[PDB]
Amino acid sequence: ARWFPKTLPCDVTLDVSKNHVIVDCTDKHLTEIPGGIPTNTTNLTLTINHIPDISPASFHRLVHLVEIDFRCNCVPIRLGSKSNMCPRRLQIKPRSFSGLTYLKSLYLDGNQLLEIPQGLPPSLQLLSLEANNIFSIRKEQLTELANIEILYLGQNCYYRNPCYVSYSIEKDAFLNLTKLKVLSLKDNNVTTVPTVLPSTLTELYLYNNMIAEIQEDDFNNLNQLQILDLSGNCPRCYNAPFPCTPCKNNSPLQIPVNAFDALTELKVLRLHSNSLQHVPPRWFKNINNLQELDLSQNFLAKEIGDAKFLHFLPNLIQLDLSFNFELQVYRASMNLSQAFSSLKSLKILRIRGYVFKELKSFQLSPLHNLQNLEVLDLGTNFIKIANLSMFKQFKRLKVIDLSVNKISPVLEQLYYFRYDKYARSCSCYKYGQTLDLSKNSIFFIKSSDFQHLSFLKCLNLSGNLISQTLNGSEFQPLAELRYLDFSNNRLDLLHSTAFEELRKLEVLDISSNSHYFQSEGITHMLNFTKNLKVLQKLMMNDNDISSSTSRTMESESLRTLEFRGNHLDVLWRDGDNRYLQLFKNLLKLEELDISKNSLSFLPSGVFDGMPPNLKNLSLAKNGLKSFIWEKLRYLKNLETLDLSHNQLTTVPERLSNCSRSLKNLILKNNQIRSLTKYFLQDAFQLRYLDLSSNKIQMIQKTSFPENVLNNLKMLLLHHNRFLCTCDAVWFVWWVQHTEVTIPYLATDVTCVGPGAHKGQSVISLDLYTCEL
Amino acid sequence: ARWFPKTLPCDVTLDVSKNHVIVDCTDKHLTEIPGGIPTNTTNLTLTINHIPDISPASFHRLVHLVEIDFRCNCVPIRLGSKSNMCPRRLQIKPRSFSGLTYLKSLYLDGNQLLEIPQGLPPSLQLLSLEANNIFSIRKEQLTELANIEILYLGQNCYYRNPCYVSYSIEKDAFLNLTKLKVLSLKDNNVTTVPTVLPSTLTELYLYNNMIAEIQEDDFNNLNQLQILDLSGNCPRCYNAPFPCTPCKNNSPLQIPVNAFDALTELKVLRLHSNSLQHVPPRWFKNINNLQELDLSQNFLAKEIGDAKFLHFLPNLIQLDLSFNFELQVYRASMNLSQAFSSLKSLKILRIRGYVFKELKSFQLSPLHNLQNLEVLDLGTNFIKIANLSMFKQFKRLKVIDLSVNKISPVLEQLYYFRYDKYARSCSCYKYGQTLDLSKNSIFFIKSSDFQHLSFLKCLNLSGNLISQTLNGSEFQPLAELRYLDFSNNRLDLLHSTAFEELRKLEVLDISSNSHYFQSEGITHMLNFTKNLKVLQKLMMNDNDISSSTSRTMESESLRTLEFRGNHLDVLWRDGDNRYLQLFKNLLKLEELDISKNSLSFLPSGVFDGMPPNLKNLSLAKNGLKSFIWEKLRYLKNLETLDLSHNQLTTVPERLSNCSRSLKNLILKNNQIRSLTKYFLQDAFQLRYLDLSSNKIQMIQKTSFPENVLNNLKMLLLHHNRFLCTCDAVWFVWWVQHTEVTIPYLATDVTCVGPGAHKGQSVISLDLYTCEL
Ligand SMILES: *[C@@H]1O[C@H](CO)[C@@H](O[C@@H]2O[C@H](CO)[C@@H](O)[C@H](O)[C@H]2NC(C)=O)[C@H](O)[C@H]1NC(C)=O
Ligand SMILES: *[C@@H]1O[C@H](CO)[C@@H](O[C@@H]2O[C@H](CO)[C@@H](O)[C@H](O)[C@H]2NC(C)=O)[C@H](O)[C@H]1NC(C)=O
Ligand SMILES: *[C@@H]1O[C@H](CO)[C@@H](O[C@@H]2O[C@H](CO)[C@@H](O)[C@H](O)[C@H]2NC(C)=O)[C@H](O)[C@H]1NC(C)=O
Ligand SMILES: CCOCc1nc2c(N)nc3ccccc3c2n1CC(C)(C)O
Ligand SMILES: CCOCc1nc2c(N)nc3ccccc3c2n1CC(C)(C)O
Ligand SMILES: *[C@@H]1O[C@H](CO)[C@@H](O)[C@H](O)[C@H]1NC(C)=O
Ligand SMILES: *[C@@H]1O[C@H](CO)[C@@H](O)[C@H](O)[C@H]1NC(C)=O
Ligand SMILES: *[C@@H]1O[C@H](CO)[C@@H](O)[C@H](O)[C@H]1NC(C)=O
Ligand SMILES: *[C@@H]1O[C@H](CO)[C@@H](O)[C@H](O)[C@H]1NC(C)=O
Ligand SMILES: *[C@@H]1O[C@H](CO)[C@@H](O)[C@H](O)[C@H]1NC(C)=O
Ligand SMILES: *[C@@H]1O[C@H](CO)[C@@H](O)[C@H](O)[C@H]1NC(C)=O
Ligand SMILES: *[C@@H]1O[C@H](CO)[C@@H](O)[C@H](O)[C@H]1NC(C)=O
Ligand SMILES: *[C@@H]1O[C@H](CO)[C@@H](O)[C@H](O)[C@H]1NC(C)=O
Ligand SMILES: *[C@@H]1O[C@H](CO)[C@@H](O)[C@H](O)[C@H]1NC(C)=O
Ligand SMILES: *[C@@H]1O[C@H](CO)[C@@H](O)[C@H](O)[C@H]1NC(C)=O
Ligand SMILES: *[C@@H]1O[C@H](CO)[C@@H](O)[C@H](O)[C@H]1NC(C)=O
Ligand SMILES: *[C@@H]1O[C@H](CO)[C@@H](O)[C@H](O)[C@H]1NC(C)=O
Repeated sequence: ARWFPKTLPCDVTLDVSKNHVIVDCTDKHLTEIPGGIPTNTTNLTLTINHIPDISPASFHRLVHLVEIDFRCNCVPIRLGSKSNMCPRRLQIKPRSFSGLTYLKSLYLDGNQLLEIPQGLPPSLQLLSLEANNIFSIRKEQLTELANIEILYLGQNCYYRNPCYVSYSIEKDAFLNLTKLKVLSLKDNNVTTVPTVLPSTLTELYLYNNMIAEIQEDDFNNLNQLQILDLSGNCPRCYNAPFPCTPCKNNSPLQIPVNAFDALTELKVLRLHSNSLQHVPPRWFKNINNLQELDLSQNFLAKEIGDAKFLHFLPNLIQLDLSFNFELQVYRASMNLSQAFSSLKSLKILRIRGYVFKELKSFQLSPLHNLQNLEVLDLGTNFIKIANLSMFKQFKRLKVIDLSVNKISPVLEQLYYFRYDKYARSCSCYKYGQTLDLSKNSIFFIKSSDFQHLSFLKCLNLSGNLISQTLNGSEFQPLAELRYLDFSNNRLDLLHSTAFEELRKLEVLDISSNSHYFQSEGITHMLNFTKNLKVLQKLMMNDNDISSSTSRTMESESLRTLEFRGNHLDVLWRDGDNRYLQLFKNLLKLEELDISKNSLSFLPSGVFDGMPPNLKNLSLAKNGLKSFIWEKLRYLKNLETLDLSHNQLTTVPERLSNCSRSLKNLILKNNQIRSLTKYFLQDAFQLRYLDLSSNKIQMIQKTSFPENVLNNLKMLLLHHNRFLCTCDAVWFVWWVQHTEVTIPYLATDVTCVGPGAHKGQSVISLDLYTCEL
Repeated sequence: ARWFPKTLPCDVTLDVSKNHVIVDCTDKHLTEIPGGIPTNTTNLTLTINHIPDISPASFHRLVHLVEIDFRCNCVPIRLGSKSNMCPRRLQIKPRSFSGLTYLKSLYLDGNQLLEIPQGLPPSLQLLSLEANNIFSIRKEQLTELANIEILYLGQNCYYRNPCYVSYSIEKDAFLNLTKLKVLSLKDNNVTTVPTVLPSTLTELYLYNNMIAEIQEDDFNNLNQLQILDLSGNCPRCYNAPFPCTPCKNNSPLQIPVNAFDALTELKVLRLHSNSLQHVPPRWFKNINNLQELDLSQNFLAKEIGDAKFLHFLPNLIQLDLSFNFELQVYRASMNLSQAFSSLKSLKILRIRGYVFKELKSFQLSPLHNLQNLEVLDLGTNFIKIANLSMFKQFKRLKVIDLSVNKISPVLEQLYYFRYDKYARSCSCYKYGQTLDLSKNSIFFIKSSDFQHLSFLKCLNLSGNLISQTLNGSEFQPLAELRYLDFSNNRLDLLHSTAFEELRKLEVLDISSNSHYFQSEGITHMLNFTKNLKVLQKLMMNDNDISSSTSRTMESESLRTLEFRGNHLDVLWRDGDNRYLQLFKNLLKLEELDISKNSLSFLPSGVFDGMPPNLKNLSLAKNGLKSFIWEKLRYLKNLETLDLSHNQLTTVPERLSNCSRSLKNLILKNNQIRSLTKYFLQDAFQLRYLDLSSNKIQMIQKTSFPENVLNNLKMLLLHHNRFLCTCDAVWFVWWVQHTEVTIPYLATDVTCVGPGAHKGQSVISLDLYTCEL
């Protein structure tokens, strides 16, 4: 019990080690900077509110600020919400920041500013002005930034935030910023590389602009540069998901053979979507240290068969040559130059979108002696034919990616095609060697398909066309396999011996194999688990399972079963007792997800039929309208119960008399109108309680004893129907004074009434008239 | 417009032609019979309420009743709701019905009654007592029913409603019911056919019981019998979705060879799930008239190859032999006896679940000269091989059904396996010859697959594995095809010539082909419609479409496009204008469904890009948060606008000023809190307005002018947040007195407040204190 309730609508955190006082008002529907921000505040975040102006009054007392993050209070129209459009650009009055003598970082992105704010203090190292309307950079406006190290100025002139002219940078605008390390002028309608830049630069971002030519002297003095990105100048526009204008005459970005001669420290060079047709070896004459080269989205199909430049790249770790195919050509095979065999240090090679019919072992020979190679990505190639046995020569790899091909007998889903993959907003690999054949056209498998692949630890066959009864013979070579992803196929579980040859299998995913489960009368052996002696996790979600020939699933090893998106309602049809012990003999089961099974009620017998060590149970999203809480007594190890998104109207009379073990109880999104008188009495093991999005009007102390409440890690109460009368005096006082974490106090823990108090936050509620 | 507002919570309808006054109180959450039921009431329905008793008071004034339907006021526990269980059986006091001199039909199903109710009037023709607890029938209890024609007594003793003993029927119980035509004793735990039954019977239902044997004289005197159902006596229990006990020693229902000799009028004989191994021809010696025979779910696999009995069935119209397979046998081929060729009158033949590998032309030769044959169903057979050309000999058929097989180069989904398909609760065929290959394993198609099939009007390929670029060559022989269902495949629309060879195609479904639309960078030609010159309807739902190589779809014929479940939000990304005319050149488009496209706002240009004759537009389920109503002015022929299930908060100031053509406006399930002052002023075209499930508090007269309300066919206002204060005087009076059709007045047009009035129906609201 606090003496001084916190009324500030911001989260406040103390890191006493670094003398930091962190005040986070992100997304609090503020129209002004709140009063009462601590005087010792060092980090203030006001991102995503609607504060229309800054003034000397804004940060007057806050002389210790090292960081102000004031992003996105007035976002450009095409980037922002159309339902609450910002009426007018952010107004910054003079002298708003000059008193902030300690200020090291100022983020003003996304405020529709017209100029670089002046009057900035000389302590400043980082200034961020992305997604404003600043499209002319003048030396005079940069004087104030003598000590600046990091300067983000991109996204001020592009299709989502147009300025309708070419960007302008004055000659030498940046040269006297003698500490400047990082400069980003991406997405800006820039026409030439600005010169001369300070020789202190380590990173220069010039991507997504209109630079048609690099001058031979553009990067001459940049002997500390580590990252250079020039991508998206003369873009390759085929199937671009954004408005795309190529350089005329089908020209590439014109880079002189000596343009990079000064860049002795360069580790990263990105030349994505520059419409390049050749890669001159001479580019790399004085760069020995290069680690990452991106040449995706050019027209380098022919060059890949020649590629003399690779002889200059013995320290390269990553090479990307994806999407270099020649339009309207479907090549017979892949032609990799012998020069690839020079890439001594290569760990990652990506060649998506080369677009060819047949992959053959001899085509990968240039890679045979790359000892460090960990990832080979040949996805999205429309490969029809590939003998998988070729990968016996690639046992050292971590991931072989043939995803999205047409074979028959982790990068973001948008990655190569998106406009700016580093734009800022307001998995089985860890098991060992992985062969990813997801999203192919495999319709039938047999043992011989996997000959010589016994070293594989993860096989991903998700999203193939496999419509086959498995009998234990199809995967015989895969003696080491620990993870099989068989999701999104048409498994037919006619035989209980399915998968038994995978003797080291720990995780099996057969989710989204609903096809044979959808048609009446068909045999399904759900007892196939018995044979899998180290199986830890089974996923069988979204299989629409409503019938089973076997009555029990069996396993001595299984710990986790996901059974979401089935029809246990039909299996457990009231009057039919036959499947009430379906999961009972999964003796080591700790986690069971039976959400989304249309269970509007639970027949008696379900809880008695649960296996004895069940710890985490989800019954979410079932339309459940009633629930006999007493039956939780059968679940002696139960720690997490998820009943979210149902239609429950009551809680147990005594949660302690239903379950002694329960730590996490999730009742969000139900129809609960009141709590029982002694609901939480003596529930000392309770740690997490979600009652949000219900219809609760009143809570009294008997239901919510203080010796239970003060031990919760989290208590969620938001989006209820609290009635703020004199009867609510205890709850209101308790909420205002507690240290228990209750999220959304500042925003969605609100009185609905009476009258005067409607829409008011309970945190701000003054009930003195109740005590007169 | 009314002087006497209707307060009765039942719908009341007049059919003056048959002198009927129909009062329907179905599902009105009634706990008593309401007062004020009209004295002239002829049909009274009180089904699905919680009225706990009937007495002389119940129907006292209602002397003209011809029908009382009082079903399901206390349903058996396993059949009923578990959230509102019925506490005690319905109580009927003496003399409750004897005054109802005209009563012809009494339904008392599903009330947990213990006996046949006595004191019934002699006018009664139909009595229904299904799903009660009456399991002993005595002659004495039936004397009141001298005039009874129809008697339903089933579902009184079975697994969903157990009685724990065998059913008992006294000897000759029914014999003196000399007008009895229809008797149903299904689902009753009956052990013998009751005898002697009255010779006036036309239909006898004895299915789902424990009859082990028919005696030779059980049906001797039933010379008027038309329908006999003995199914589910000695059931075939393999994969039964209900608890199933077979007769011992695998015995069939034992039927003597002469058991049916008296049944000269018999038209329908159902012997489903009787575990039959033979069908003696002698059964049918004296039945010439038989039209329908069901022999599904027996063990007749061998008999189908012999089938001498078919020689006695020259008038049979329908024959069902589905699910006769031998357990654990997968036959090479199907062996139909030559005797099938004697089925001169046959229209429908179903043989699902025979379970065989290969279908060959010669196997169907016994059917070649059945001239009347219209439907051939060989679904659910696990057929792997079938030359589709064989169906050139079957051009006279209406439907050829090979659904749910494994072929590679309309009955309810539960039908053959369900317990009782006639249990009572409380498509392209019309285009002509149909070949249904849905739910097969076809992975690649070519022209020659359809050789000799040019007569087909509808082809169903839904749910195959077709992952192929189509180029206009794959369907060349299908010259007459009007409907292609290509849904649930993996169409790759690389070429705009896809489907062009289907020159007569009127409807194309390519819904749920999302696979190639889900991976970035892939080419997709949505302009493939240009070539299809009679195409009327295109469905491309749930394709996840977020990119297109072509900018415009084109067609001179298309009238209906379904484009639901895509990502128009990504295609029309704010700042990208390229796809704003995607639909503009569908010049004859009248119907466009762009629901479920994540459209949280509509970019400007969308409405100007719509084609000119658009009449019906759905933007439902988009998360729409704002809407510029004025843009509706571009849609000059707009008649239906569906904006349901969005997050709109306001209506236009003047709908008339946004659209002159709009007739139907659907705003249900939005967040509207108030209407604009003059919302409907001069909206003379408006005919239908749905404002249900919003948050409206008050409506005043200005918003709703009488000269618009007078032309409304329907105005939906239920599930709002009406505040019943003195400011609501107009709305409350208007609702009570209007003739405009407003559904759910009895149930869901309710005050939320203030206090006293909470949960009260507005129809019942008395505001006299406002006028004092
Ligand atoms: C508070 O503000 C300071 C100043 O911007 C932040 O300091 C940065 O912290 C990380 C450590 O995780 C470093 O790698 C950066 O280089 C630091 N920058 C400077 C300029 O000191 C600090 O992280 C902020 N803390 C918050 C918001 O919690
Ligand atoms: C990028 O700069 C160009 C000019 O280099 C802008 O193009 C001009 O736009 C105006 C108004 O749209 C036209 O009337 C001029 O004719 C254009 N000039 C040229 C030379 O193209 C372009 O809009 C700028 N891009 C962005 C996104 O703001
Ligand atoms: C159908 O009738 C049989 C009796 O013919 C019922 O089975 C008996 O049930 C009692 C109580 O469960 C048992 O003690 C007897 O052993 C059973 N007898 C036999 C012969 O099986 C059965 O309960 C009835 N079915 C239903 C659905 O009520
Ligand atoms: C009407 C079918 O009844 C059971 C059944 N289930 C399957 C099944 N899940 N898959 C099958 C695959 C090939 C052949 C037969 C079957 C099969 N069958 C047929 C059977 C002979 C029993 O295997
Ligand atoms: C990275 C791929 O970009 C374009 C494309 N789209 C498809 C497509 N939808 N399907 C294909 C099928 C076979 C071979 C090539 C393609 C193909 N291709 C390759 C192309 C050469 C244009 O045909
Ligand atoms: C591979 O590519 C190079 C292009 O420089 C070409 O000279 C060579 O003939 C090609 N080999 C094959 C097998 O196509
Ligand atoms: C696949 O490659 C292996 C050699 O690693 C060989 O045994 C096998 O015969 C090849 N398969 C086919 C189908 O050519
Ligand atoms: C397998 O590939 C699919 C589809 O590409 C992906 O979503 C899935 O997570 C992968 N599976 C595993 C286990 O990594
Ligand atoms: C499993 O199927 C394969 C053919 O795909 C066959 O070789 C084998 O005999 C089958 N195994 C058993 C145990 O029946
Ligand atoms: C699985 O299902 C049933 C018993 O419930 C039986 O037909 C089959 O032999 C069983 N197989 C295993 C591995 O338990
Ligand atoms: C009214 O009851 C009579 C007699 O049962 C019946 O024939 C008629 O269909 C009923 N009408 C309606 C509308 O339910
Ligand atoms: C098919 O079936 C019957 C078995 O009932 C057998 O007598 C007959 O010879 C078989 N005929 C053919 C053509 O296989
Ligand atoms: C299918 O049968 C037809 C005769 O109707 C014949 O032309 C064709 O050869 C058969 N096709 C195949 C692939 O066997
Ligand atoms: C085609 O078959 C599927 C069932 O497999 C069914 O859902 C669909 O409605 C049928 N299509 C048509 C046009 O009848
Ligand atoms: C279309 O595809 C078929 C078979 O794949 C082939 O016969 C034909 O060459 C193709 N037509 C065109 C115009 O490419
Ligand atoms: C479809 O789209 C592209 C232009 O994006 C064009 O090449 C192609 O010929 C068009 N086809 C038709 C049938 O209009
Ligand atoms: C909307 O109302 C104004 C004022 O009456 C009128 O001038 C304007 O033309 C109207 N527009 C339409 C489309 O009716």
